[PDB]
Amino acid sequence: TMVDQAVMDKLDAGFKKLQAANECHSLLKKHLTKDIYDQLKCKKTDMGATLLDVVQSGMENLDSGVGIYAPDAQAYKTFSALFDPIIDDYHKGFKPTDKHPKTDFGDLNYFVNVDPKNEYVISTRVRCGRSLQGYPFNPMLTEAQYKEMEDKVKAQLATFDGELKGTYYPLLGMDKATQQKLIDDHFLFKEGDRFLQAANACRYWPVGRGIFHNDKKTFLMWVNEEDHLRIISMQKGGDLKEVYGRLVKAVQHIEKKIPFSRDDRLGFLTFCPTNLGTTIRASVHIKLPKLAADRKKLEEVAARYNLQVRGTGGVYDISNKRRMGLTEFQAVKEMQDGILELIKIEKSL
Repeated sequence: TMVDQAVMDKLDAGFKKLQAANECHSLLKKHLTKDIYDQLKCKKTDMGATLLDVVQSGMENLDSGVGIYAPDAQAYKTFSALFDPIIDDYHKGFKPTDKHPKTDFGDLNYFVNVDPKNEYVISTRVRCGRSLQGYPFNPMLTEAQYKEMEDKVKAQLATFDGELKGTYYPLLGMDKATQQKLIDDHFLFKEGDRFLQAANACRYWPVGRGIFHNDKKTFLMWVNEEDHLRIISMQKGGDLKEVYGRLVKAVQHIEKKIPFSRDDRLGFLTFCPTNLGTTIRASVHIKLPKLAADRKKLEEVAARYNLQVRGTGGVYDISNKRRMGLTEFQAVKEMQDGILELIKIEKSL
């Protein structure tokens, strides 16, 4: 029972503002009805998060797309009357009684090099995210938790095997020449914009924040950016088998000693409700000169595999749209199958 009336007064003011804002089209404004507001405004999670710790960013930033964040893992349940319709809306059909499948990275030998002669795919990447069991998310973390959590992660990164071993760089104390190198690599992150700041998601900066890469720079992690961990495997060319296998290996090593926050209904729990489920985004940068000239066909084929196409002479970033309701294996399989099909069509034009 949230009993802090000064919190409730800020919520009331924020709700009135939301209601009065006719230009606002956030999912928060859409789905925080008076009935739901009144049901949730007096609730709190065990780690002490209130409704304000969920909604404050969308109340301050009326131009938010979604406008809510999870302050801890429990908030998805405590405030399910708001999270559930927003999840349904954003993920395009994931109802309150729907359930995300159990994790399955699947058969790593299903995956192939989708472009063995290096004719199309410039690079391949697979990214996932995790929250660590026992810790709140960015809106509630204290400086001491950021530190203690970073220590715990660093210790596991230090025991990676030969394929994954590398260098951890704290943001605290980072020199200018190192920062520029990491910028050149596209490996640096920095403090978040107004949407994150209003969520109290960059507090105690840069305590607990850091970057890891393996020696060959085919594996990258961010510690305490928008989730506890962001884990990315990448390389030039089209060897999805190698990229995905490296990601699965790394996650398994971390998890040996650090449990993750996973929910039976929603999958892996994240700070932003847009990144639930598998958390996986598999992508290729690919050059398809002939399909470039028939964008309608490129989009039609992509859509059959639930892939998204974004332009960057026919260079595209092609990535999986789906996060909820499928396994990690399925997600990466549909990417593989869709890129193989696009390449077959390109060759046929």
